[PDB]
Amino acid sequence: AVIAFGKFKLNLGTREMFREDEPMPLTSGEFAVLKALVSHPREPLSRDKLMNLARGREYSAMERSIDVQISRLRRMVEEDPAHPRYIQTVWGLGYVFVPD
Repeated sequence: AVIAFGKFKLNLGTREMFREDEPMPLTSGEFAVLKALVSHPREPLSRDKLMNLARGREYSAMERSIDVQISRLRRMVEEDPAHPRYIQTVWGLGYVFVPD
């Protein structure tokens, strides 16, 4: 129901997210990208696959370029974006959500 990783708790249904229980906002583009990643734990997703999975009934997949959304999301959930733990890169493939 609520995805939990690190100090985060994410509710895919309501789009509510918390950092150590303090409410944090997810723009449509961040949410669309985070949801795709989080709902496919350990499945590396190409940028194309991400873009396709991010599409919703609202303006989201077209908000920003995948890499930038990824960069933005890493700034929000990683202790060190340069060495991400949750939103990782799979060389020659794309990106992957690693749970825990």
